[PDB]
Amino acid sequence: LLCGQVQDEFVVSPYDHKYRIWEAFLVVLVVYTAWVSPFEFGFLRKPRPPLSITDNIVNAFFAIDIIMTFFVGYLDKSTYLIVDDRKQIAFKYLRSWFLLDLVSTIPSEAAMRISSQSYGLFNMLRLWRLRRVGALFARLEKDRNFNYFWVRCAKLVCVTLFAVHCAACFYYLIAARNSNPAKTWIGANVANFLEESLWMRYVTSMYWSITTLTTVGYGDLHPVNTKEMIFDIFYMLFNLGLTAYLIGNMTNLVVHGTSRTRNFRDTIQAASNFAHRNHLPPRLQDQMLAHLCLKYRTDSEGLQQQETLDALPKAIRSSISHFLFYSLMDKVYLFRGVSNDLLFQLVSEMKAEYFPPKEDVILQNEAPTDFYILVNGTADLVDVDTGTESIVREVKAGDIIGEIGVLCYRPQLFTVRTKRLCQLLRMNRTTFLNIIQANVGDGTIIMNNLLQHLKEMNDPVMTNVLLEIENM
Amino acid sequence: VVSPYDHKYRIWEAFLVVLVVYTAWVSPFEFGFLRKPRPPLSITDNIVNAFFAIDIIMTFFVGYLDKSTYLIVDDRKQIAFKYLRSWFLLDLVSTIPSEAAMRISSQSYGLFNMLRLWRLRRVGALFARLEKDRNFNYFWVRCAKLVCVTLFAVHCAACFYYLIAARNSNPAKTWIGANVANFLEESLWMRYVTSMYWSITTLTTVGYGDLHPVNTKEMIFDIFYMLFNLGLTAYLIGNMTNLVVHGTSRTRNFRDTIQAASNFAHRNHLPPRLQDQMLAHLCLKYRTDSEGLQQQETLDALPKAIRSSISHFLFYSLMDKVYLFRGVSNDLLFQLVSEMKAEYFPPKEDVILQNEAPTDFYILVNGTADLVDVDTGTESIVREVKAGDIIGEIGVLCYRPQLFTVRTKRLCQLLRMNRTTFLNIIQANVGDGTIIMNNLLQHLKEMNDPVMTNVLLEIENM
Amino acid sequence: LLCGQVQDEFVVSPYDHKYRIWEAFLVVLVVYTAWVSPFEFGFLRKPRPPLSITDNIVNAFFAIDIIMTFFVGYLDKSTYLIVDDRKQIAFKYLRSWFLLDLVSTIPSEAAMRISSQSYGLFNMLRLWRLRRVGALFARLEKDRNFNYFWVRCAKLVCVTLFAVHCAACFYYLIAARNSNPAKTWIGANVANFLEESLWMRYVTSMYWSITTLTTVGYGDLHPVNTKEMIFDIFYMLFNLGLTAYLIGNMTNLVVHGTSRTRNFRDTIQAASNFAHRNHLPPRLQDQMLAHLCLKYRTDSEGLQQQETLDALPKAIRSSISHFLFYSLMDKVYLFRGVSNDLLFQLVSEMKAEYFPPKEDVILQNEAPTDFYILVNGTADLVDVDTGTESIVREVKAGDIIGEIGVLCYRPQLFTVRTKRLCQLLRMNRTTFLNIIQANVGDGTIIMNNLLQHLKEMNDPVMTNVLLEIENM
Amino acid sequence: VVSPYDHKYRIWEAFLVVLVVYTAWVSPFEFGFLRKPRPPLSITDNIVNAFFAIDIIMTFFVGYLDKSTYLIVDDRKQIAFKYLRSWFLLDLVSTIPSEAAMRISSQSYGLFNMLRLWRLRRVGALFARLEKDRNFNYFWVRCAKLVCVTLFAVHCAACFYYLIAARNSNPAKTWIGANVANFLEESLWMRYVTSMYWSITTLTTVGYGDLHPVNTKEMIFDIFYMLFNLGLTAYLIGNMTNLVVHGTSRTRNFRDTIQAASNFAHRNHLPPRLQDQMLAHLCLKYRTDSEGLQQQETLDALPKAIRSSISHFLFYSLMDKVYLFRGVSNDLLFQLVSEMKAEYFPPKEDVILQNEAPTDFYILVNGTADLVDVDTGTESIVREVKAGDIIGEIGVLCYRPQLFTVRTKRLCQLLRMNRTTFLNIIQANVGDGTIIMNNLLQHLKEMNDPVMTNVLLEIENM
Ligand SMILES: [K+]
Ligand SMILES: [K+]
Ligand SMILES: [K+]
Repeated sequence: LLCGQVQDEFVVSPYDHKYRIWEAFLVVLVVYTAWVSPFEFGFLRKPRPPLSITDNIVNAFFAIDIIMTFFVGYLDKSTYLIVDDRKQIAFKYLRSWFLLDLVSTIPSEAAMRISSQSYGLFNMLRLWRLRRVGALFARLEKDRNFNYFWVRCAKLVCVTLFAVHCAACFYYLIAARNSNPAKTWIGANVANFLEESLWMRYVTSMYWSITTLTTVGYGDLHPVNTKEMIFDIFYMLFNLGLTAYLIGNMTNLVVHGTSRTRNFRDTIQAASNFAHRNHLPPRLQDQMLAHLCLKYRTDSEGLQQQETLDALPKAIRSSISHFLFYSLMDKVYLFRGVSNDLLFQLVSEMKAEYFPPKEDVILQNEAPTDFYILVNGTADLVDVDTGTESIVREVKAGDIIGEIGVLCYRPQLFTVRTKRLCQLLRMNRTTFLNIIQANVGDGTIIMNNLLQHLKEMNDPVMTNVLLEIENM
Repeated sequence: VVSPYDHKYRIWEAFLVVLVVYTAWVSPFEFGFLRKPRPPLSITDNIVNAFFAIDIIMTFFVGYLDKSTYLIVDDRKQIAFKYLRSWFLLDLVSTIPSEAAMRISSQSYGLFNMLRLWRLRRVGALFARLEKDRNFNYFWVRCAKLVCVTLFAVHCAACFYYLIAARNSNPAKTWIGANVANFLEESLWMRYVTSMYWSITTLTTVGYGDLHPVNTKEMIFDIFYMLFNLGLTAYLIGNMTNLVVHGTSRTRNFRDTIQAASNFAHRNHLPPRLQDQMLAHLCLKYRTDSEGLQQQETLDALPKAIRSSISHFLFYSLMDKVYLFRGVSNDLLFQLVSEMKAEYFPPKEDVILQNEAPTDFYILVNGTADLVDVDTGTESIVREVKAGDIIGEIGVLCYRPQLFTVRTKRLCQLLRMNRTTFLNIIQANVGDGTIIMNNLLQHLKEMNDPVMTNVLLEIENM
Repeated sequence: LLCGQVQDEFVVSPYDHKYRIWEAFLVVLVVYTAWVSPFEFGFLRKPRPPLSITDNIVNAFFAIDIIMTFFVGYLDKSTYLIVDDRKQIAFKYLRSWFLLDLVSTIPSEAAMRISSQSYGLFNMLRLWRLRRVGALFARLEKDRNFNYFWVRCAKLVCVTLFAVHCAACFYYLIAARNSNPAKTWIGANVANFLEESLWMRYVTSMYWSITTLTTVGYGDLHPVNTKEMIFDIFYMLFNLGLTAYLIGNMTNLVVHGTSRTRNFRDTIQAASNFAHRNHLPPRLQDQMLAHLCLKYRTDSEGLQQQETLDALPKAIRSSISHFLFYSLMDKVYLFRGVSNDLLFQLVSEMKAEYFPPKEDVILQNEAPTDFYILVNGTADLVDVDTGTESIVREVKAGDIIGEIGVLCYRPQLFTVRTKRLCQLLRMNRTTFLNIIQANVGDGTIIMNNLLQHLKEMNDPVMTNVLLEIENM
Repeated sequence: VVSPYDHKYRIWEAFLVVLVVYTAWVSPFEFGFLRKPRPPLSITDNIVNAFFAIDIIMTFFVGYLDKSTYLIVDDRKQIAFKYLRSWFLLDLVSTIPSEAAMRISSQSYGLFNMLRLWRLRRVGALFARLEKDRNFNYFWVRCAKLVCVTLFAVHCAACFYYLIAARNSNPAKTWIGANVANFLEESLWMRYVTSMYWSITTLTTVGYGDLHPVNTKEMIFDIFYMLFNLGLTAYLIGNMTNLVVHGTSRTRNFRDTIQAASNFAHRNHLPPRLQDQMLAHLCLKYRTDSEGLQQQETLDALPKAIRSSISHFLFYSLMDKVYLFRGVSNDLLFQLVSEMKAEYFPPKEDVILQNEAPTDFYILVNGTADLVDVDTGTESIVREVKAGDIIGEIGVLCYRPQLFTVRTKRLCQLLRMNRTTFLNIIQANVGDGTIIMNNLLQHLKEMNDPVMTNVLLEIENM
């Protein structure tokens, strides 16, 4: 019960802290300009002081960014190194985006000087600064410290808010830039717009955009002339896909999060209900559920370890195995006095594994393929040669399992049952023979083996007698 | 001192849940539609506050479970000094009677009454507990939680929107003032119904057209309300999709399993005499729920040792009743029962053919079978075999083609043990082989059926 | 290319035909009454001739069904047999549903005779006949001949249509049963209802119900008084969940249908793009994609066969194996002259398998565990003992593979490579020894083996020479 | 006779696609808004009809692919007798000019012009072909097909609804007559725009309120229209959900793989010196797309024989350039290259440590590495090793602790050969061991680095 509950539960680097803390500051300005540019494009025809001053400030900041970005190295994809070549940095920045960044920094006063018909379509050029938020969202998605669900939710919220704002600004622009204002969507409802506060018109247009996007459609503020009808047709066509995309993303976030818990939940629910019904055992039913809980943990760790390995080079896997098991392997009785390099080679190919309690790692009278070594827990040696399952000896962490059968090429002697959650490490017979063959120190192993057979009475002696007869 | 899980405390929590629901409904209503204590309701508010005061004084005497506690921590400190440091002040400010707050200030009625919403932690904890239960489905309580939060959102939005309408001078030029002439001179029931109708119309994205925002404050509120509505609707649709996907997998799995089996049968061009039988067996396996496939899907995941004990416990009383195993041993029977395979057979099917090669002998557990013998086109019934009886054992022990065809009558569950495995086990324990042989010999005493068998064997028995 | 395209591409039984063709006929009457009862409950207060006559006819038909169902046996869940016991049939029908079926058959004239205030709520009792459509849908879902997608779509369509009809009838009933008709949802729009055609009122109410369900909400025909507001509140509250359920079902039908296409699609897309890029081979890249196509077919069939088997009793699996392989194994050279029963026992435990072309079923110098037999295709015998991969002999369908190593308990002789899609069947060494031990016919096998060693020159002879000294 | 896949025929089909789109747009428009041939458009209709007549007379000369055909069937019969028996009559009735149908009857203009919609089989076949392509995504063409059918449904509904409005006497008391005073006395453009606006408003479930059905015919049509709309919206949402689910699995897989690796590293309490390296390796392997993980995910699924030939072809020119293998053999090199493991290393890392146990020697394929030697805290660069060169071979062949630390400069791909495997391979072919040894000995002639090694080995070489 307790276990089951637990289971359920002067250039600069592009990575400097002083540069990352400043690049992220430009996201605030990107948000500000993304809000301002459609509002200025729709509701304003001439630069007003309280907005023009801030626009000039932001343009100066982005010009500072442009003049600074020439001193920032990048990471080559074919080298994974900082380029640190001012010749290459400039010829990459110019080819990637330099004129687009430049045109998005000219103050609106200069645009008006060129032509008064401008300053509407010129402010929309400042939307080019929206690549920074996309790059930031990509980095956040490819980052571990930030939750995927909240990142996706924030991205969706930003997208829908920007769409609402842009649509509202465009639709109010269509309303205002029209003779006979009484024949417009807002002129047929208020009948006195272009005279009251800008805040009222902004909130009215935003309310219309929100009602149209969420498909509420109250009925006030509806298109009258043909241009508004066409724009609203296209807007609703976009909104259908936008809502479908939002629903799909929400479904995707809702699923695959609790999905991998449900396999465990139902595979244990079947066991629990089968135990509860059909002559419920007193305590055996409690034993089996703990075994299932341990197995679900064992295979997951046995798979995560297998997944993270076999994808790394041998040079680092060998180092990891040496860090984990070389110290423990020094206590192995067979490898006593052998050359030190052979120990390293053996450790580098040990293939650690895990086993649930009451599991038969080796069964009696089987083909000799592998020999095991204990790391954690303990196991009991049993044999059915006498007709009964009686234990012979208990092996603790630090002894070999079934080494007699593999060395002498004969079927195993005793069935090994792990009375506890045991971590083992097994290496094949063919690999052992290959390693021994490409070496000169191998007599010590057989001397240690034969010495060990003497310490056990009459169980190995028959095998020892056979080996002595077979050696001659 | 009392411990959790007690039937005098869980019932008390379940009773406090309905009071929490009452508070969650009432507090926004008094915040929006009410100004004075309104004795029609302040007495009930005081009653609920007294009940929650009883709870807050009672909670000092209840234990809890820590990360590694022994299922209970029954002391004064470490529970009094834990509760006071988590939410004591919030649970105390949210139970002060509204009558007292009037003396402090007369304009804080609704604002102070909205503090009672802190009691929703009870509902949150209940939903969290039901999420990790066994008798209740997971997605079916997730959807209930979504429905509850949707209803709460609708009620809160309606109350806030009517508050915005009422707290504005010149009641005309408002969402309710433009439709209803003088709403302020009408019953509270109809105004509440109208506000709730508007809230539901906005939430379900119907938007009939009546009761729409007029001034800027209502538009500003409604924009955020609609954004929250879109988010909530998307989340609810996702949860419903997950519930549907994970709530009908059994039928799809059965369908695709049967389709794959039929494709396999067709690929090798098996005769229909086999296809019908395998289809019937598979339909029986995937139709009997919690007994047919459950036993296999459970015992398969055991490491041949725990399931051995399971079969020993589940098949010992029936095993000891057979005549073949009378006085063999108390561990040989353990090995025997651990070396059996459980099988099921649909009715009107034969498990043993007459004059077949003797390879298996069965032990009946449930149901009945008829020992059908044929002389010349006559399926004369010899006798009926009941539960807890052995069949087909005389052909495998005494090597000979099978005597009688065993056709099943009802839905039966059989235990099958291989001849080779039984011979290997018997050869390993020769001492019980004599017991088995004499038990078989003494049983062969019925009318003229095995009489020649004893004599024929005695020819080679010297 | 071609292979890849192919891979992508007087009682009666309750099962009598004359009874199934009549029970399905009652579904038409169930649909008719499911349409009529809400319409009669809302739009009609007294039994009109053209509807009362048909209602009496349908009631007579259902009374005939009631009086006939006493002569139909059922299938017991604990027996899976037709009960055929008229004593038990009646005591099951009465306990399950007899009074509910009876009350849903009384003609409406009798209900009016009891009280004129009735005949509204009495017609809604006829909705009890909706269990038949539910049972039919369950049977269709549990049936193979009918597509799951279309059954689910039809069920959803029926549910939503019934909801629309019931809501429309209830809402028109609320409108009509009210004094001062000018203060109703339909009285404020038409202002002359209760006087024009019933068809107009029915279609108007249905149009309102459809507009409310699909969340269009044009604006005409909206609630006015409090009762209509409450009913509409509850109706839209139900509609939200109904639409969520429909969307969830549609998503579930859309996914899991093309899902198991995409694993193959992307696992072959990766291979195709890797072959196209990075020094595309002339024809080797064509060879590997065919191997992947064959493997995707091989493991699928190898899994479907494994899934359908191991779930059936041994008595039928043995019969299937005997039908498939007993005739073929008669040609096996080792089992010539052995007792016939031993052949049956061997056939019962052969565990047939499949292998893609250019696959090594047995590799040289491995532990002797299994020996194989060919069924289809052919394989080539290769050995690296000479330092090169040179074929020695080609084995056709009907010969054993690696039988020398398993019998003599020595490492295998030659690596076996399947030059074509080969179906094999392998059985273990321990099983073979157990089968041989529980028998008396075994000398024939070893004599046949030794005779076979003489037909091959100097390759088995060294092993045969060792065996001659090993036997002594 | 011409065969499919020809660039003079596929282009022709792609050009007919836009004509099919034009017909699909125009035919409902003329059915609804038009009565007479309207020469402003009948000339274009006749042009398109002539083009489709050219196509229908041309299709007698194009082959096809059957179930087991040899990619083409170029005859007169079995293609003429197949096309004439499948859709010849439909493709001929759907190309008769509308001028001819006027003589038959003047009231069948729109009904006969609606028969041109049969040409949508071209778009259907195009979408089916694009579904089973390689350069185009599957869900991204499914969504395009859904968008196209949604647009077609909107257009058809708008045309039908305006036809219903116009074909009714007393134009007032209609959905457009109640809003627009005299719609029949206004331009076709504005009427079409209004009808399309109503159709889009109904489809997106906005329902502003203007242009609503008045009489019973419009209500009856609109009920079925809304039901179809609900079905189409549900299907489109399902398809979009499937696209989203199957379009972002790569990022989730990378995230969960990195999370699992970090959990494994933390569980065993590895030092950071290993955690950073393994995280860098995993990020590099999951970041390099189409070259890093693609090679492993491809070669892993090969049965050790085809991938052997792949490595033989991909690693023979570079292998033959090494000084160690000059005149060794033409099959031993095949075995060696088939017995190599491909590995990748991020820059600024060391693959061989100085004075380590000699166990592997590498062959560089791409990138550069620096042979770093340290005397006393001085990482003096000895020399740079380029692509197609062997490293660390002097320590494994001549058993000795490694001489120089090989630190990588760029992103490199290496081939690793195990000392034990190489020794076993060499021992199997002794005649080439002499060649390998003398090739090694002759190379040992640089300045003072291996001079003592040659002498020291010659001490034991007698
Ligand atoms: K809507
Ligand atoms: K709406
Ligand atoms: K509306």
